[PDB]
Amino acid sequence: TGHMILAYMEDHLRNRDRLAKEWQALCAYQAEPNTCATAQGEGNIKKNRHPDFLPYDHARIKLKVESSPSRSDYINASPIIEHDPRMPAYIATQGPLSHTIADFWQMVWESGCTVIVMLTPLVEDGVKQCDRYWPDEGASLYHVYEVNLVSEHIWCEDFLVRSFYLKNVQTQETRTLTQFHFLSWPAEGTPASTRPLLDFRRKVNKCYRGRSCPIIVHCSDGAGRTGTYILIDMVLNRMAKGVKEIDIAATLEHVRDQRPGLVRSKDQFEFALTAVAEEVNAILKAL
Repeated sequence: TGHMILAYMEDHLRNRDRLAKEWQALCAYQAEPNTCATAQGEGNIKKNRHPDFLPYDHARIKLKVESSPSRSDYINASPIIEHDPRMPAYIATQGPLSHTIADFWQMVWESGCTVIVMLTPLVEDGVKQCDRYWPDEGASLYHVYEVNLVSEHIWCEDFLVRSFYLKNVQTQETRTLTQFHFLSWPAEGTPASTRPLLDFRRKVNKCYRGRSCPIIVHCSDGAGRTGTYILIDMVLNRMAKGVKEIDIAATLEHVRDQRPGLVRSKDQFEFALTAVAEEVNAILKAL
């Protein structure tokens, strides 16, 4: 029953001492292993937006060195899996820097990715969160990846959708890609409703995802909002398959085994649980 599981989450949400104790336990959570030595190496420091938010050595996206303009494998990006391969995978990554824009697109190309989730505005009260990695109009060429803005649909003030035609100009292969851009999510504190994000999520998940390809999810540090989104999606997707592991804190633990520090605040943790419960509610009210 969803009525049973929804009753559980609502009790969980009202229980602020349980919340505080889960979060405390999560602040002390440490993966094994947890080394980020390659990311911290001297060549790579300039390629990270935030020094505290890095991929683990055991779980990082490796660019194909021969295809890289700088001949490096490094991008601040982490694969996030389940053990089952039939389940939805992600790449959690930082918002591209000006000098990592060609790295980002090489990652998009080699991963197979047809969906990008962007969770930040480019600038948040005067603080730059992300560099623009897409053309505002027409086409832009980043190394060998020609990105063509086909369509922009503003659905509301909370979110819009860009559709792109992507060409590898070397091989002449083509791909369609959709960027889902959420505009209204602050880096500190949460959105006052979970509604618009959940509507946004329904549009993301109905999009053509590719043949077993990751969704790329990013914000600024690729940890705070990125993690909170991936947590909500992961919990809800598991529920839909009727998976028996229904524990949000343990699910967050599974995400932090793969990229460190995801979900940055207790507010984001509590928002995630509120969003999961609002979606379950919504599904039932439609039945």
